This record gives sequence, C-alpha cells and structure tokens, in this order.
Amino acid sequence: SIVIASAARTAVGSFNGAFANTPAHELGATVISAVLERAGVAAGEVNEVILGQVLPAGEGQNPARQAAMKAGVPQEATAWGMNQLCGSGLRAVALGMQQIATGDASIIVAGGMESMSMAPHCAHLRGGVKMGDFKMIDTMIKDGLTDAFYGYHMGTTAENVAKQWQLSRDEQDAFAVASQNKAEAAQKDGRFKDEIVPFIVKGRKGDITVDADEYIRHGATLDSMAKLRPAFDKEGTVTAGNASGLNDGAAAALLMSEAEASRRGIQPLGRIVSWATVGVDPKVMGTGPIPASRKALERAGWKIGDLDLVEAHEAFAAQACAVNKDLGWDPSIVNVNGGAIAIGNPIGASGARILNTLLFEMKRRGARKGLATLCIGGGMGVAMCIESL
Amino acid sequence: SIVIASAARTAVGSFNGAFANTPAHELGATVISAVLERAGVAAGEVNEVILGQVLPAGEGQNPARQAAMKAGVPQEATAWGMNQLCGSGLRAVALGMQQIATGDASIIVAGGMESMSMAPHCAHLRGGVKMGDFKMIDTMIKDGLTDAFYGYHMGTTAENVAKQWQLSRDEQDAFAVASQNKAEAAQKDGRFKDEIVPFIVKGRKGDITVDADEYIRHGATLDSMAKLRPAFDKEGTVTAGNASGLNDGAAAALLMSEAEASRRGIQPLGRIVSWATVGVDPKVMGTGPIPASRKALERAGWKIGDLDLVEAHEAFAAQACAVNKDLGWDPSIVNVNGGAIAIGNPIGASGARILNTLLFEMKRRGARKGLATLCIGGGMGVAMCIESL
Amino acid sequence: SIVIASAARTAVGSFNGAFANTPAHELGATVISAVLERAGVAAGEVNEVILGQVLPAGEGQNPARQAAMKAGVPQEATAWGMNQLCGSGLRAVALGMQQIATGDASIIVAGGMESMSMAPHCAHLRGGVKMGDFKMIDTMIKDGLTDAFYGYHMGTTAENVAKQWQLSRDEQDAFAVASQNKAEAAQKDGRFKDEIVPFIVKGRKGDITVDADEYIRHGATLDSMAKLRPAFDKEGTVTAGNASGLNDGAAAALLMSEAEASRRGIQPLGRIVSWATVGVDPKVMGTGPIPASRKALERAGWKIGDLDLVEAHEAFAAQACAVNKDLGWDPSIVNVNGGAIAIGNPIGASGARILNTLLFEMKRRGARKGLATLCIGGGMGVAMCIESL
Amino acid sequence: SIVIASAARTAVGSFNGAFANTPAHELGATVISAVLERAGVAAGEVNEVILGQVLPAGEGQNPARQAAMKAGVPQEATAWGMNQLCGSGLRAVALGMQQIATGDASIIVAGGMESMSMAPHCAHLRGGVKMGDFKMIDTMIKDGLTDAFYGYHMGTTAENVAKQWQLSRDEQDAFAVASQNKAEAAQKDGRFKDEIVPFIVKGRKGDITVDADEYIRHGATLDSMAKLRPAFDKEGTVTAGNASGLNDGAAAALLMSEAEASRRGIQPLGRIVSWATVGVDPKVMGTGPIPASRKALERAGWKIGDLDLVEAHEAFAAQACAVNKDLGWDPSIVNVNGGAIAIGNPIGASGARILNTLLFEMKRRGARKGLATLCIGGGMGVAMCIESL
Repeated sequence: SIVIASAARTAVGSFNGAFANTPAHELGATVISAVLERAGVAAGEVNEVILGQVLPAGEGQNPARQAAMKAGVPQEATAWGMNQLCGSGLRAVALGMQQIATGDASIIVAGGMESMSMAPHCAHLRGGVKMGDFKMIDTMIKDGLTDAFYGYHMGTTAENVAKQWQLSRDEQDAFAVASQNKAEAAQKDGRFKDEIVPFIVKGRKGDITVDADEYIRHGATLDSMAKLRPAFDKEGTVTAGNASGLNDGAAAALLMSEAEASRRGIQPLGRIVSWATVGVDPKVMGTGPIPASRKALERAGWKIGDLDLVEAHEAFAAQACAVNKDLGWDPSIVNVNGGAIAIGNPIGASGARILNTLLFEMKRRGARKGLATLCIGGGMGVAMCIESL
Repeated sequence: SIVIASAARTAVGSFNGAFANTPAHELGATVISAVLERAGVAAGEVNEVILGQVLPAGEGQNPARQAAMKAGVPQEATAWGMNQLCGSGLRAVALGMQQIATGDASIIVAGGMESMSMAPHCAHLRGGVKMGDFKMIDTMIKDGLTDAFYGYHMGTTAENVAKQWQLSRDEQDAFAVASQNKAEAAQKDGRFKDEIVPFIVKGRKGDITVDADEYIRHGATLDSMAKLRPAFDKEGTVTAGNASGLNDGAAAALLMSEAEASRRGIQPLGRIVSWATVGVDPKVMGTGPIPASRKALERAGWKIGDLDLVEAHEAFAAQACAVNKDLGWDPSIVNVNGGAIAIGNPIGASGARILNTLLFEMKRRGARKGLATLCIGGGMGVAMCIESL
Repeated sequence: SIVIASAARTAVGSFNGAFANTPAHELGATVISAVLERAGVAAGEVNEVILGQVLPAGEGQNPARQAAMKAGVPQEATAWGMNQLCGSGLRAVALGMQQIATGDASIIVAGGMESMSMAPHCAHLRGGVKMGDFKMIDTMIKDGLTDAFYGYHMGTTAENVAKQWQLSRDEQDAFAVASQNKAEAAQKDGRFKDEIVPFIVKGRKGDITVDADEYIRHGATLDSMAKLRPAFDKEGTVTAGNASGLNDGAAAALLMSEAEASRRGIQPLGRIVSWATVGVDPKVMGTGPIPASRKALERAGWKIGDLDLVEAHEAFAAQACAVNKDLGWDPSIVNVNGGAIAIGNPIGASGARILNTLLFEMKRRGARKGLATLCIGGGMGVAMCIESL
Repeated sequence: SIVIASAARTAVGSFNGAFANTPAHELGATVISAVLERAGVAAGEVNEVILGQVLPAGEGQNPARQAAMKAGVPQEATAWGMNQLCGSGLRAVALGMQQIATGDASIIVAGGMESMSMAPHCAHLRGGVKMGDFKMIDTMIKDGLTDAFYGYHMGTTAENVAKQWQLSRDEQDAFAVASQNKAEAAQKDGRFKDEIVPFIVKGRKGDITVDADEYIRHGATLDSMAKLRPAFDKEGTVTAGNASGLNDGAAAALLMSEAEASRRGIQPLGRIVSWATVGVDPKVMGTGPIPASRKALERAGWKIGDLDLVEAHEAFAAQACAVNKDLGWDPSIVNVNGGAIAIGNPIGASGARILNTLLFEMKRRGARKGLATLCIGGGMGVAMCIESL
C-alpha cells in the first residue's frame, strides 16, 4: 500500500566546512519544503515530520518541531525526532510508513538530519566541582562515535571484523579508492544533481550557495591511500583513507497511500515492500546489515539475486566488504555512484541519505528492485526494500 | 487487538535528590526487567525496546540500547530512543503498539526515561571562541523547557492559557492543594506499591532502596500554597509549586497481541483501543489534551460518557484546569491518585508514568474504560483510550 | 634604617569556608585599613601598595590596586602585585623595604592576599579543540600547588624530603599534632587577637563577623591523624593530616624609615636588619629555608644561636623537620604559636601571615632577634631578620 | 652606578598569529639566553630573573621561574613575575635595578613577557551550578583590559581623553597612520634588526623562524583608518584602528653595576640615571606618562628639552596626543621608529619592548640622553631615564 512520493537531500558538507555554523533543523527545513514542492504537496496537508537526529544537544526544544514549523508545516501537524544511530536516517522513513499503514495518518515526511559540526562539548556541573580538573566531554565523540559497551571508538569494532574476515590493508585501501573514484565520476556528471537541493548558507560577507558534495577527494590514488597510519589499531588496518569522516547534511521523503498519489498525478519514486532491523554483538557491529538485509528479503518475498540496485552504507571499508562478501550480490551494483567513505555521513542522515542516492539512481536506469542497508553502533542493522511503481 | 500484559514504574525522584547521580538508562533497565518478571516473559523473546528520552546529553550511544542490555534483553533485540517532549513516554507505547499491529514484532517493551539531574551544561566550542565572554548552556533548560519559538521557559506558555481562561490565582492554587492531597492520600493508602518497582541507588558507605516518590509533599494546605510569588511572569500567577518541577523517573509497559497474551496465560491489564496526536497554536501549548482527547475518543468510538477513569498531565495549574473546563469530563475521575504537581515530572517518562497509575488503579477499583492524555511544548497533544477485560 | 610600624592579618578561613565567596582584594582591603589605623597614618599618606598574590584569575586588572582603592588610598599612589609563590607576602615586605631604602618612596604598605576558594576553572578556547576532549583546569592546583618541571604535585616534593631525610609516618604525625595543639592553645589564651583584624562577611541574610582562624582542630588526636591514607604517594607517608590546607586570608605591614617613625613618635614592631632569598633543588623544595636563613643571618651578622624567636613555614611536616634538624636551632623557639599545618596556608599571604605572628609574639615576650622563613615551589626560600627596638 | 649591558626582544606577534600556541615563558627563555649571550655573560652568573606578566592563568607555577630554567639560569638563582599592568615590563627593570643598588645582588635579568593568545577563558565552579546558564570570562579582557571600578573597557577610558583633550575622530587617525608609516620605514631600513632576537616556533611540520614584528601594516592608508566605525562606544571617536590591538612577545635587559661592567670590558647600552612611577585619575587612565615623566626628569636633574630621544607608549591615539601636548617636547623625536599602535603591544612586555627600542636607537643615532614612559590602566604611569656611556 505505501509509496515514496518525493525525495531529497542536501549536499553533504565537510567537518567544520560549508555548514560549520549551520544548525541541523535548518538543513532539515530546506529538505522538508523540497519534498513538499517536488510531490507538489502543500505543507498545509502534512500530518507529521519524523526526523532521526543523533546529536541534538544545545539546539533547543524538539529540533523536529523547529525544522517543520520553519519550512512551512503549520501548527496542526506534529513533529518528533528519533535515534537509532546510523539507522535513524532510514528507520524514520520506515516508522513513517507504519503511520499510514495503520490508518493513523494520511501523509508523512521522514528521514533525518545532522550537524556533527554543531555538536557541543559538555559537562554536568550541577554538583559543582569543589576541587580538581574535569573533563569537558565532546558529545560527537561520546554520544556519536563511542561504543557504550566496550570503551573504544567505532574504528576498533571495524578491526575485530577485519581480523575476523581477515580483510588485509591492501584490499581495504583498494575498496576506498574505488569509492572515491566512483563518487567523483558520479559527481562530475550530475548523477547527484537530481536528488540534491541547493542550500543557501545565510551569511554576512555575502550569501553562498551549496550544491556539491565537498567530501569526495578528486584523483584519490591507491598510493596516497597507502601512505597512511592506522587511525586506531597501530598495526591493525583502519586508516582515515578507507573510513568515513565526520560530516553534516539532511535528507527526507514524503510518504502517502498508493491510492492518494494516484489521485494527484504524482509519479511515485517507489513503494516500500518491506523493512527489517536486527541486533548483534557490539564488538563486531558492522555485521548488522547481513542479518538485517536477509530479514527484509524474507518479508519482501525476493531472493538476493532479484536486486537491481544496492546502496549499502560503507561506514568503514572493513565492514562494507564484510557485508558484500558474505551476501554476494553483484558487487558492481552496490554504491554505483559511491559510498559513505567518499560522501561522508552525517550519522542521523546517513540512511535517508543513501535512500536518496538509491532512489534517483533507480529512477534513472529503470532498475525495479532495490535495498538500502546500514550497520549500527551497539551492534545492529536496518534494511528496506524498494520496488519502483 | 493489542494489550498491555504488564507495566512497572520507578518511584519518581526529586531534582538532584534520590537519583541525583543516576544515569537514566540504569533506571531504564530496572523498569524493563520489572515488566518482564511480573508478566512472566523471558528477556530473549523481546523484539525491541522503544524508549522516550529528551535529555540524553552526554550519556552515550543509544541509551535505550544501554538500558536494554542491562536488563538482560539479548544482543539481538533492537532498541531506539525518541522525543516529542513530555509526550515522548506515552507516544512511545503507541509506537510499540504499531510494531505489533503491522507484521514486524511479537513483543515490544515501550516506556520512557529521564534523568533531569545528570543533564549537562554545554557550549559549542569547535570553531573556537575568538575573544569575549561566552555562555555555558544548561541543556535541561535549553533542550527541555525553552520552547525555541519565542524566547521564554514553558512557565509562561502556561500563563498564555490562564490569560484567556482567566484562571484566578486561587483556582491555580486550589488545583495544586487538591492534587497534592489526592496524591499523598493515594500513596498513604498504599496505591503506588503496585505500580512501583524498587530501585537500588548503589552508594559507597551502603546501598539505598528507593520505591517511594520523594516529590510528594505532605499536609498540602491552601495556606502555604498561596504565598509563593509569581515564578515565571514577574506580574504573573503560575508559581513553582503549581508548575510541575524537575524530576527523575523511568516507567514502562510490556506489549503483545491479545491472542499472544492468552496463549501465554498472562492476565492483561487492558487493551490499547485508540491513540491520537494533534497540533495546536504553539504559544498556548498546554491545550494539547483538548484536541487530542476527542480524536482518541472518536477513534475509540467512545463519547466522554463511557470513560470511568482519566489522567491528564498536570504540567501547570494554568493548562490542566482549562483542559477539564473545555472538554468537560467529570473531575471526580481525573487524576484520582494525583498528578504531575504532586508526583513530579519527568519529561521523557511522564506519559509512561501516568500510563502505569491509570492501569493499576483500573484493576483495583473496577474502571473498564480509562483514558490518558498529555500536553507538549510547542503545541501538541497525545491521547490513548484503554479498555480492561 | 627601614622599620615596621604596624601589622595585621585576617583570620585564616577554611577552603570554601568563611571567605568562600569573598574575593582576595576584599580581604586585603580590610588589612590595608587595619595597618593604617593601627599606626596612626592616614590612607592619604601611603606611597605604594605591594601585594603578592598567586591566584588572581577572574579578579580584574591589578587586584592589588583594587584593595588599595577600597581602603581609601588616593589614586595618586601606586599599587602592583607579585608572585614568588609561598614567599610572596614576605618578599613583598622586602621589595617595599627596598623602595624606601634607595629613596624613591617613604611609606609603603606591603604584604599579600589570596583566596584559594575563589579560584576558577579554565581552558584556552581561542583556537578551539576541533574534536575530542579537553580538561577544564583548576588554576589553584595548576598555578598554585604543582611544579611544572617534574610534573608532580607540591605534595610529592614532600615525599622526596620524607624519603630522603628518613622521617617516619609517626614523627611527621607527631609534628602535625604538635602544631595543632600549640595553635589551639594559643587561640584559647588569646595570643592571636592582636595580630588578627576582624572581617565583615556581608550577607543577604545578615552580616557575619569573622575573627578566629577556623582551620584549627581542637583536641585533634594522634589516632585521627594516624589513620588517614597517604594523600599523594599511595605507597608513602605524607597525608592531608600533616599537610597544610587550602586557605583564604590576607596580611600586611606598614613600612617607613626609622627616622620617620620617630618624627611620628610611632613605637615600631621592629627593625628589618636583613633579608635573603636563595634557590634549591625543585624536587625537595621545602629545603629553601636552609641557605635562605643562612644568607639572611650572615647578611645581618648573626650566629644562628642568637635567635630569640623563629617562625618557619610548615609547608608539610616533612620539610618542617628537615628545615629544623639541619639548621638546628632549639625547636622551643620555633613556631611558638603553631604553624601553617594548623593555622592555614593562604599562599600569597602566608609569608606575611607568619611575619605577623612573629612580630606580635616577639613584642609580647620582648625578644631582641627574630627570623621568619618560608619554603617555595620551584625550589626557593626567603628569610628576613627582624630586631626589636 | 647601574647600567644595562644589553637587551633583546622577540618580534612582537599578532593576536592568534605567529605565536598563537607558544607559552609565554618560552618567549622569555629566548630573550634571557639572548641578553646573556650578547653581554658575554653565562647563564650561571645570573642572580635573579624578574619578569613582568599580567595573564599567567593556566601556565602553572611561577611562569617567570620556568622562563629562567629553560634558559639555563642555575636552580640556585631565584625568579618571580609581577603585575603593574602596562608598566610591568619597565617597572621590572627598575626593581631589577633596585636589587643591585642595595647590594643584595650582582646581576639581574629583568623585563616582561606576555601571551594574550594563550590567555584562557574561565569561571568559578566550586560553589555548584544548580541550574541556569553561566559565563566563561575571558581572562585577557577581564584581567588585562577592563577597569575594575567602573566596569567599562580600556578603550572607553580612551573616549574620556578624547572629550577632555579635544581630539577629533580625524585628528587621531592621522597620528595612527603616522606611527604605522614611521614603523614600516624603520623595519624596512633594518632599524629593528639589532634588538629583535629570532624565536624558533618548534613545529610538527617543520620549524618556523619568527624574526619580524608581524603586526605592522605596509602601505597604511589614512582612509582605511577613517573608514573604521567606533568600537568601544557605538557613537564615539575611537576605533579598532587608532587603538592598539592584542599581542604576544617578551623583552628584557641585563643589569649590573657600572664598575662591574668596567672590569668585564663591556661596552654598555646605557646608564640608568633615574626612574619614577605615579598615579593619576582612573578615568583619564592614559594620562599617566605625564607626572611620571616629569618626576622622572626631576629625579634625574634633567630639563625636558635636554632629551635627545623619547619613547612614549601609544596605548591609544587619544592618550598619545594628550601626553604630547601636555609634556610639550619636540614630537619629531618621539617614537622615532614608530610606536605601539603599529608595533602592537603586549601588555606585560610592552614596557621593555620600548626600552629595547630606546637603547638601540640611542646607540645607532648617538643620542646622549633618553626617556622611556608608558600609561598604566587603573590610573598609573611609569617612566625611566637613560643616559648613554
């Protein structure tokens, strides 16, 4: 029953880059109107905005409610954000279908948004420290990148699956360069032009327009790639090269009944045939998507070889390949235009982000079956099946 | 169709009182373990833990997840947090209901959690602070009570309702007195012994058992009530003891299909018949419960008559009164055992907390159709109709 | 030549005690007036104020000046601070002495002030930390109690002397209790009333007048002292019981020439016949007083044995004995009224605080030759010889 | 009978510029070795180091001791810092001169050093912040630039001298340009070569040698000053332009007896013939240089017109005029090589920065009498007289 009317994301910006001082709900707003106008639908009629956000400290009350009211959504709608780490971005889009598919609502916007750049450092000083140094905790490292279960960064969870699947530094770096090259090819030709909405960086030295993914490294050689030190495990494997950095962006989708889109002349971007989510051992968290995807395909009714296009989050090359190897889809059909390693993440958005890449790329090549999938810190994964109407 | 087999709520703590130094997820697990034990269900068979949480600042990746693990819920079940302010904790239950109702999960735990105590101060300190003074922001006040739509603390959006509803200082006081009598009474007669589930505050020179709501004051006399000068408006009428204060508390209810509960020989508290969330003019946020209720009642097919028991978020004297004056339910069945004023508030779990009381009162007095409803910052209501078997 | 006409000091306050919210220049100011009053010189005849202060962060431009002004010193006069750690309050009396000596001033008020309670926490936030955690530093510990060369605490340099001069846990505790008991006594016999000037802690609910050193323990048992665990070297011998506290307080002297004193018919507290400062190995910093006092005595022309009364700074019991055995004066003329371990240790003021004790017990019993000496972090010591007139 | 046998200064640095991350004492060290090695004196003969400094917060125990110990001054010699604001650097030379006069030392190294870039933000937190937001004070602004009595700026007191002395917006800007242009010439012709000592800013990606005052602006237009808006009082007369900025640096000079120099065969940069300091009205704080300069000259037995060369602090344009119109000397001989608006200032060190400039230009142009003078915040002033040998 449930279709994706419209789809949009901002361009993804570098850490402390273009959007360094741009608040998440602001990037949220932009994309909220974007999917409004591209479905041809008026915020007047939006029932609820569901935004995944991971790092919300300091942005004031309920940043879902701000991004919506800003982008025109009237007061009679409702707004709530949510968090599943990387999954947030896509799971919102699942959550949103469950609203229409239960009679509980007619029309929803969903996705996520994220300013890793605007994340505050923090301290609980209600008691007041009478004597001693204290740590100013960086919520982006803490709430965003740090396993609450072992003590190490995500980067180690990668190393445990590296050693597990025995993914060598030569192969891992090979994966990286591919994703840089792919995404740089994809960029030059306007293969991202469709889904992107420009964002207007309100300024004072003038206004400056952003409609390019500033994280893709042009010319990225297998050698520049091989001159790196392992960013975590000092003779482990994971480097900056073959691992996503820290970024900002948003991405959303307007959902409605197949019967409703029909009434309005809207030519949907797809229809959500199924979604799933599963949990695993936090030490090896990147193995989320394997169980996650296959749950989806049981619910969707498809077999793995039915898939025309995959967009599987390359959080870290190591786990990216772990998903690829084990599942065994046609590798040349995953991240055709590039993975996270090259475009970045912005966590809270990373899933609606790749949903955008997926969808517009289905639309443009007559692919009919696709699936977005991502891994999760804590040890989980999410998946979604999209079949084009 | 879907029922609530069990529930449990921690006793609600005072601000920087009994749970002063306690991480909400650790209150979380306690409530989770509880709903299981009582109802007879084993950790493994839980699919997912959906938890409301407004001030997760600094706590670590997916705190819902951290609660989950700590209560025994296996590495496979999923967990996520979400936010719609005070309405998070009831709304989380509806989102639990929808997991069952669509084809996605057998057994969900839904609730909410909140440690107003551990809430940090913070500043954005990435691009450095070149030169000048800067502010450390209180995230409890920033992200919890400061509607980032006008400038001021919730307290005067309460004033904004009194103003039109002319609710004189003596009626605002007389509300509190009543609630504080009704609540303290309830407890004395033992009525919170059912809902609550003891928690352990793990001190150094000994452990501490908490299962008494420390916020409840005694001998609630109109006399003391009427001398607190206007807290929020320097020429106002909503005061600290007639606006719900800052509190710590977790609370939750276990969910499964009605057939599943019987298959499991588990004596449900009641059945989730309908729910509702609606928007209203943000300035006058307190009125959420007015439009939400109708819808819920309408969806349930009940007119107010059929309600034998009700709970409405006593956020303020200013907003709770108008609500009963508008909808026109009979007061004699609303917050019988007490409301936010006397019990406490605690954002992320308030809605879940009032879930518990309603259900446990329903059992031990013979109401068949209870309803709960809440106001939300930014202009929102959330509503649920409950039928017992 | 140059002589001390009058003196005063405040009570010494405990850490976050009677002066917790009382800025140091406020304490210094009372002292300035006192020494003015007590001599019969008018605030307007003061040429310059010299005040050692070690923790001045947060306080404002030249707090020395602030005190001078609040005490009523004309703005035609000058005021500056200096920092030689513990020796500050006494070097200051010497620099003051130099002013008059060379004939570039006539009437100096000199001493020191400190508020260890009022120290702030800080961090250099201009460049900003792009990501990861930074510490908020205690300026008190950092700038006030810690050697930057070998990087350990000022407490550790006590373990050095402890190990090196072979002082038992017992005999250090003995010293501590001796110091307690002596002070305690001198308090009850009223021997501090003369040196001490009251201070009015202004209060929202009422003034409080502080007139007694509140750090001194009454009936302190050896048992109490002997059960504390070693405060720095967890495998050591120094503790919080035989180590001076963290204290607030000020103290000062009014200097002029001997000739000028006579014109005014002032009966001075004694004559500065010499001073000195030396350096020693930073690791055992407590040792300063050895060659300092040597230097000072030789400059004066005095055989150690000619001393009638001595004050030596008890940084820790460890250096205090070390200073004693090595120099060898009869310990029955040393710290006749207790020492820093009992009375307190307001860093900047300490060197003036002992000078006061010395000056007042000197006169009270009519001693001809006296010596004050302190030990200093970054391996130094300062000593001045006073003779009565 | 006391002389300056050499001097040296680092290049003065831009705020957050060349030295943005150099601990002040590191700059001191360089200056120390420098004066030793330009005089034929070995660090081991140094008796004491006396270094002015206003913003040491965060820098750990006694920064001036760290400076001396890095420079190799023996641990047997002593060290202290001091704070009479802008006067610090020069007063320090005068105190160093005092120590020798009285026969308490043979060789002092005295001057100043400052690092406004490494000044920290801070707040007082032992009390306990119960709730609500709070400030993080900038110690530089709070502790270096703000008159503690009226609570405005050092730039606002500058507006006072404007009205009271009648200096138009355009009258002052031209003076500022004059300075800049005087200073751009002097640099180019290498007139700063003698005094400046290169400092190596040890760098992870290579070392970098700073050997030129980077604050100076080439091709200074009178326009670009005149363009500037009032920065201390919305509708005032002062601007960020005709006012001195914020800077890092250090400077010092080595002192000894005249006959001592004689033995050693040292051709001395000059002879201290006298000095003085005074206080003036705190609101016209910049008017300090007036009576100090006078009382200096009178002490030296000199007429203002006997002076061959003059260096007067350009803390602002406004005082600079005020001081020149009052004292009444040939302004052709004032700051002959530019002044502090263009060379920047760096409070603690300023005083010796001009001393260096005075001694070296006196030498190169064969001047036989000189004068150094600077205005002090809080309401003071220090001037010293030099006569060449």
